Amino acid sequence: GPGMQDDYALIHKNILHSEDLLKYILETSVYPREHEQLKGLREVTEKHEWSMALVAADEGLFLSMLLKLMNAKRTIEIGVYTGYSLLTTALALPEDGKITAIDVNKSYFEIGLPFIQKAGVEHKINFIESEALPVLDQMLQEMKEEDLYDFAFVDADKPNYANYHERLVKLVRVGGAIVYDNTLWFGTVAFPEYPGLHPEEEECRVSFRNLNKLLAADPRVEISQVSIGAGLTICRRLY
Amino acid sequence: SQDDYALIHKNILHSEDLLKYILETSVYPREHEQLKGLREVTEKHEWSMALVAADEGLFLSMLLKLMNAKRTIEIGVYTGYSLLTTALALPEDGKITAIDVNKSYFEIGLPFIQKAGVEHKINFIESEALPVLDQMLQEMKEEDLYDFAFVDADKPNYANYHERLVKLVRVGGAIVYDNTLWFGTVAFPEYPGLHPEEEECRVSFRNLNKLLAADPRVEISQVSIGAGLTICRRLY
Ligand SMILES: Nc1ncnc2c1ncn2[C@@H]1O[C@H](CSCC[C@H](N)C(=O)O)[C@@H](O)[C@H]1O
Ligand SMILES: Nc1ncnc2c1ncn2[C@@H]1O[C@H](CSCC[C@H](N)C(=O)O)[C@@H](O)[C@H]1O
Ligand SMILES: O=Cc1ccc(O)c(O)c1
Ligand SMILES: [Mg+2]
Ligand SMILES: [Mg+2]
Repeated sequence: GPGMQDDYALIHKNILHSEDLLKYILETSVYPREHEQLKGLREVTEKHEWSMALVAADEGLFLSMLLKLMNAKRTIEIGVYTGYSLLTTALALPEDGKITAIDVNKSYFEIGLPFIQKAGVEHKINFIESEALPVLDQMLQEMKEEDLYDFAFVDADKPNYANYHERLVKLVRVGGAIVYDNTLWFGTVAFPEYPGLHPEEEECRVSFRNLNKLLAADPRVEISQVSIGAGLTICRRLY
Repeated sequence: SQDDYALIHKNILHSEDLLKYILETSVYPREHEQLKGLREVTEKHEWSMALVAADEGLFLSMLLKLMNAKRTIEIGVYTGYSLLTTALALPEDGKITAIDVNKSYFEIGLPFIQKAGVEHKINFIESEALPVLDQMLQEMKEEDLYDFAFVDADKPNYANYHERLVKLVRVGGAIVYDNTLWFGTVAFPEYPGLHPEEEECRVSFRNLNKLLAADPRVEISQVSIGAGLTICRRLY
């Protein structure tokens, strides 16, 4: 989508039955706890032409909760867009935390950069403007035990999730977390066939159905599929 | 009894097919065998609704491992699915303080927990948790604080359990409250057609959700998994 919208047939990625329950969750437990600059970044992004790709706000507060409970301090993110999940991660890490951000389109990143600077956490971010898989392939060859990541957030092009997985279970430390966004894909994953989809909407649906089967059978990780936001899967490296 | 209630089987996801997809694809292949046996015996029990969701169970296990929890406390054991999930996730030297008013529910799943080989990690306490939490407030040194707390007992007492647990859990420790979305009924000021006790839990959770969101002693994150849960993290 972004990097390669109204052509989509699916509109609401949140998988809940009630829009009133979703609004309740956001106004009761998210917006009161949402950073001032995360709010400004969100409102601007909701007016962008690819606003559907914006990470869910309740999904953002959850990622921040995981980063602190696991005391993550060196993370990597694949797929930044305007940087809501990047700013969420930067606010969650300690003062000397470091993030390796990767996106093919920096013009999306510069939409949220003013909010990242005014939040005072831009110093933690190393933005790489490139396709992620070439960067991950170099990282694995030059990999030292010292330079392992604690946490990986995958939110870029959807068909490449399985390929990203093979690199990230070597680039993330044992006991580290790998979180994949959109693993429930508008609920269309629960059906072998889903008519009425754009060709790449259907390609992402098939790729997630295959990815969810692969992750559930991968002994290198423990998995946990969480029905929050667009749906996400948490993988924890065992070896 | 169980069929007097109206909210036993109301989903929060938009499809029963989507939930069944999650369980069959990502939960049952990763479910311990003793957790399967405990789950299938409990679904036949008179109070099968109180059993924690299986996708929720894997999620609690993931939290305990990522935060490297070692000493936890559970309030509301029932047959022990969340207890066996916790005891399976902690290191072999991990300890759990399990509290429930009903020892008879616990011994239903005790054979599965003994066959799983994790009974040595659990210290069950047959009592109301609120008198137990108060005695620990006077008896606990700073280095005995818990890393994790799972609240899943009588719902109108969550806010009272919270005041005790924000001082019994370590700084940076986690407190998880189950059913904080109460079958989706918390989204409305009024909700007709509910059992009186169901309506009482619904207004208690609407109060608790606003309480936890304004509690500066913790950071929160409400997660719409299973029946809905809220993760709190102690700040001071
Ligand atoms: N091949 C690729 N490699 C790396 N990033 C890619 C990519 N293809 C697309 N992307 C990027 O992935 C992003 C997906 S939108 C991601 C939203 C963001 N995670 C948030 O929190 O809101 C887009 O910005 C797009 O530029
Ligand atoms: N005041 C109290 N103190 C401690 N436990 C209580 C309590 N009141 C009720 N309970 C117990 O809390 C349990 C709630 S059902 C909890 C289910 C369990 N968490 C699971 O994984 O399935 C019941 O078994 C009930 O006996
Ligand atoms: O590409 C479309 C898209 C749609 C929703 C998302 O959450 C996302 O990351 C991308
Ligand atoms: Mg996404
Ligand atoms: Mg429960």
